[PDB]
Amino acid sequence: GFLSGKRILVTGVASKLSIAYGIAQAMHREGAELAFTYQNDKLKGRVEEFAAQLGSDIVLQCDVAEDASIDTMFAELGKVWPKFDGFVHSIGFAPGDQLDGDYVNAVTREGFKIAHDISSYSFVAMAKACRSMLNPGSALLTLSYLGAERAIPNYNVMGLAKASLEANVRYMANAMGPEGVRVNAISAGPIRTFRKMLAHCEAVTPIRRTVTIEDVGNSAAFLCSDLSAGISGEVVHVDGGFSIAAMN
Amino acid sequence: GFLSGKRILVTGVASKLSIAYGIAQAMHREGAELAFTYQNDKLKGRVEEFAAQLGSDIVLQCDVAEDASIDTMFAELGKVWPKFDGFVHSIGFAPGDQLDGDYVNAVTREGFKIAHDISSYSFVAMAKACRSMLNPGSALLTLSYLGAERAIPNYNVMGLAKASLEANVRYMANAMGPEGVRVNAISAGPIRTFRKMLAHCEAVTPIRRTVTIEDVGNSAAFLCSDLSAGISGEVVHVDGGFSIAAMN
Amino acid sequence: GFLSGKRILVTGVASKLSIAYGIAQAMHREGAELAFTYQNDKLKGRVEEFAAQLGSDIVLQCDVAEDASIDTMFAELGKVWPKFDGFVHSIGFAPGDQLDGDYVNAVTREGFKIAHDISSYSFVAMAKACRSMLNPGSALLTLSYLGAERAIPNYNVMGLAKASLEANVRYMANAMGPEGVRVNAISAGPIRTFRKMLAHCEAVTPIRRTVTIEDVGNSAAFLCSDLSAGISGEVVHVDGGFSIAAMN
Amino acid sequence: GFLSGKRILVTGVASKLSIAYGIAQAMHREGAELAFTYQNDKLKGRVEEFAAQLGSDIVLQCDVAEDASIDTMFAELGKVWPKFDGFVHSIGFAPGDQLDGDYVNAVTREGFKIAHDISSYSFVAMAKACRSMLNPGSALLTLSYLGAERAIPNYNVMGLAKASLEANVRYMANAMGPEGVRVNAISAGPIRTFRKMLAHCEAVTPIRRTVTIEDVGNSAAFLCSDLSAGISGEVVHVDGGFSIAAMN
Ligand SMILES: NC(=O)c1ccc[n+]([C@@H]2O[C@H](COP(=O)([O-])OP(=O)(O)OC[C@H]3O[C@@H](n4cnc5c(N)ncnc54)[C@H](O)[C@@H]3O)[C@@H](O)[C@H]2O)c1
Ligand SMILES: NC(=O)c1ccc[n+]([C@@H]2O[C@H](COP(=O)([O-])OP(=O)(O)OC[C@H]3O[C@@H](n4cnc5c(N)ncnc54)[C@H](O)[C@@H]3O)[C@@H](O)[C@H]2O)c1
Ligand SMILES: NC(=O)c1ccc[n+]([C@@H]2O[C@H](COP(=O)([O-])OP(=O)(O)OC[C@H]3O[C@@H](n4cnc5c(N)ncnc54)[C@H](O)[C@@H]3O)[C@@H](O)[C@H]2O)c1
Ligand SMILES: NC(=O)c1ccc[n+]([C@@H]2O[C@H](COP(=O)([O-])OP(=O)(O)OC[C@H]3O[C@@H](n4cnc5c(N)ncnc54)[C@H](O)[C@@H]3O)[C@@H](O)[C@H]2O)c1
Repeated sequence: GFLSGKRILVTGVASKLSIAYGIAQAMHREGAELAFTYQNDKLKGRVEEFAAQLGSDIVLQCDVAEDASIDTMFAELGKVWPKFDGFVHSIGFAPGDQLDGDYVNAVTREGFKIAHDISSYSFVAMAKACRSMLNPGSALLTLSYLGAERAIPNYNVMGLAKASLEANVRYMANAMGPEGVRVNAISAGPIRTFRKMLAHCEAVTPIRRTVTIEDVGNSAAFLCSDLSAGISGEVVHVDGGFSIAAMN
Repeated sequence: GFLSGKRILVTGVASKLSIAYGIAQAMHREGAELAFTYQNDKLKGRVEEFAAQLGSDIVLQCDVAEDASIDTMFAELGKVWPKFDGFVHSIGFAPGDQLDGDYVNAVTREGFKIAHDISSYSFVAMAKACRSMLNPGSALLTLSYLGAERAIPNYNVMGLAKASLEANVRYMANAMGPEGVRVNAISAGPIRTFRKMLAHCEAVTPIRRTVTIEDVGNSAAFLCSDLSAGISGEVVHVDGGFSIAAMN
Repeated sequence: GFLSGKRILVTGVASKLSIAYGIAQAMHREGAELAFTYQNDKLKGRVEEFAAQLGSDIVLQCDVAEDASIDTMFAELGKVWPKFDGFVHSIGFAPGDQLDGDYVNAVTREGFKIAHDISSYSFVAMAKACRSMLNPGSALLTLSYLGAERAIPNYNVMGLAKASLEANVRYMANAMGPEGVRVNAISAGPIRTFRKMLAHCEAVTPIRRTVTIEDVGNSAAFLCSDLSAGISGEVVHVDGGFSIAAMN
Repeated sequence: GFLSGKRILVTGVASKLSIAYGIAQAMHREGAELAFTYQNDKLKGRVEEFAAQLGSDIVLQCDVAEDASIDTMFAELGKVWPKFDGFVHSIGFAPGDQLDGDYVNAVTREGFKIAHDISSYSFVAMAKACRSMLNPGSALLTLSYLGAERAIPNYNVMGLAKASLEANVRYMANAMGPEGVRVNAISAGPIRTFRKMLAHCEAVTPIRRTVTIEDVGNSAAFLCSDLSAGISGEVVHVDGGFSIAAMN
């Protein structure tokens, strides 16, 4: 495929519905050699299976809240992949309490801190830890959501974390571009990984249907291939034109 | 390729350096059946050659300033392609006088009128004329430039025409999305189709080089394939991250 | 008031409901000396009567569709205001059939030409005709609408013209800054100058209410006073936060 | 003045050069009654002396890094202003080493945590602590910078925090609108509160000059007065049009 000859690390695969899962399927399909990570033991075995399917037996543990964990994982990965071509950052989180009800009432210093640390900082923490291992022409990818650009009910602090992550994409792209590395994001429309949210999106979205992990996977597979060589620091909307419409 | 089974019309191919040329090369490479148009006789024979190379002997005349010319061309095209899957709108123009020196002094009512008619209206004029001939899953594509979002010296009225064209993309996408048609644009970085402009871009661009018709072609080939099924109404920047940087 | 010493030309007063009307009162209240224009024989009386109430007796005819009408009006104005400090451009028009139903079917080459000419080109045309009459410290202001950034049902081709207009604001600001002129736009929320539109807006609007011609007028007075000396080429949203919200 | 009747809290006054300082004078000039805060023992004297010159004797300590410090300060304020009409948030900080050199190498998990906490979270933290003390018609204002939208050399992690901050502005506006509170930000151009930066800016800036704390103060006074009743969740650019220009 258009990813033949590329070595790509994929984080965040927690189930067959996970966006990261849809992305690995498509990159594999296009011939990329894959490697996966898992947040903790409770998910290992399970992530080892997905990897076997995509011709990969590279399954490493990594918690992004810890630098030591990130470095340790890239050390292992380094054993089988002294060099590689980028990674898919598909990690997101905020304390349950943070995402419901009035934003100003829900947000807490700690809530803000964790959501920004896990959802935004982990992206450059990861680039930071593997920077000398990336080949020229490598590409990094992360996932955002429209809640970064607009105020969406309940999305609350996760919206500030995503605005931060989107800016992280421009700064990472600007600093890593000179050594042949591109960095972008995909702002996905809602995907079940609410039933109302999804109903709504569907009727108001230009393409008249919510997008899928397959739709996102192909966009990610392309954004991490040399096909998108002229694109860096971009937040591509793969939400069927939802954000560009109004009052449908 | 990822365009096998798609029938795509390509306008604006005026030479081997034309963006439209770079786009046809890539769509052909990916297996799309192509068809070309030419503004006038002075370019026919020449455009008939490019077409033969890309396995196409469908070369039709079409001046977008005339509805009759657009309808007549789609009538011919209809003879060999009763249905097809979209087109690449790679047309741009403004009276020479309009693009140099102070904007407020250069712009003229006529200058404004022509630049907006040829660069922006011709895009939906074309969708309008072939709308019943598009298959489900079709995709339309046009080309814009950063001058639509920011005030660039000398670009003058062409910048208002491109802002118009970018908005045209959202409205066309919003109206045609329900019948399975997506519409997007690619805002390309500067491409020689100045020597200073290009010098500058190159040093300040994240990827440290100006983009190419090949880089744009692959992005266009992807945006017109089902790979980008979840993307509509978007202006993708294929300028190496130039617009997202500042003061490099 | 903060506009004392300021001589500003105001266009587009058609009724006490008119946005240009709320703007003229606001500016008058803050001490500006005003001059008015009226499009034709039908509006002359209404405009003369308002100019009188606002303490003005400069009531000049002007059809921005015509360069000659623009020059003649400014020659008239210059006999009483050899120099003045800017003008409000509150003009808008698209042929009746352009604004209802599917965008691509409603739009036509002529409907497009006129919407852009009247709604966008007329702004810089006026700036051209009076460029040498503006004191440094002058400010030009126009009015746009969210339809310029999102695809809004039925706004159709007016969305494209507004987009062309907002770019005009950027190019005119960049061109005229060196001589002490600022150029901005207010992107106002909908105002009854639909019943459902206004009904939808009010509940999903951050400030929980549609904006009034008093809100737009006060922001207009600000954007044309020395208070906004540091703001130029900006599109200020005065829609109660409507556009920065989503899925409310 | 247009702020008579208004009681506003101003944070971040550190010197006569301070932006919060130009803002306090401007607001004072327009008739606002002010209250001030100072971060620590080192700034208390300077702040007391300015409060005196601006006719105020409410000078309270507050370290936004601490929730308790925020509550205590508002309990102090409430004894003299049971209700007031908003506050200016002009606070910013990132550890010394964060702002120079390559972005990815300079950033660290701690430098990131602190920049976001102090520069972004503190805004809503203050809004939390005093939410019930705001009269309807209140306005909250903060200060951002273009580094939030473009990747700007050396601004590094502060760009991510500002981005998080501007989204905060949107989420706080959407949350507090229903109770009559507006929330906005001024994205100011650079001010000496570098010599080359300022040198570059001035020549490529539309208004041909860097902005002053008087320009930012007048726009601040406006954004916190009833004059801006129709503006909420907006990021107003007060940079002389710098950001809407390119390749100047
Ligand atoms: N589902 C949607 O509607 C949607 C839409 C747009 C964007 N996104 C974004 O896509 C990304 C993936 O989300 P998803 O919908 O696939 O959900 P998901 O639960 O399937 O995947 C997210 C991953 O977060 C990982 N994670 C959490 N904390 C971690 C830590 N401390 N260390 C390492 N890994 C950790 C988990 O292992 C998990 O697999 C997120 O950034 C999310 O914000 C989701
Ligand atoms: N070259 C750059 O630096 C650059 C960068 C970004 C975007 N673009 C855009 O890409 C598009 C293609 O430009 P290009 O650089 O390939 O130049 P080009 O000259 O190679 O192609 C543009 C085409 O305009 C066509 N044209 C003009 N009037 C026409 C009419 N009345 N009817 C039918 N066709 C007509 C010509 O046939 C010509 O081939 C334009 O819209 C341009 O604005 C160019
Ligand atoms: N009403 C709203 O809800 C709303 C919302 C957002 C933006 N706007 C914008 O504000 C501006 C004013 O609109 P309005 O609602 O006050 O409408 P309006 O009908 O009250 O006034 C607009 C004016 O356009 C003038 N005009 C039209 N063609 C002209 C020509 N050829 N020459 C000279 N004058 C001409 C008319 O005399 C008229 O008074 C427009 O640009 C509009 O797009 C209106
Ligand atoms: N100076 C510029 O060119 C410029 C340009 C654009 C935006 N800004 C923004 O304007 C705001 C003001 O910056 P400035 O240039 O006036 O700098 P400044 O040093 O004059 O003032 C900022 C204030 O931050 C306060 N502060 C820091 N940590 C604090 C804490 N933990 N608790 C309480 N107070 C604390 C300090 O007392 C200080 O007075 C910032 O948010 C900055 O990012 C400045």
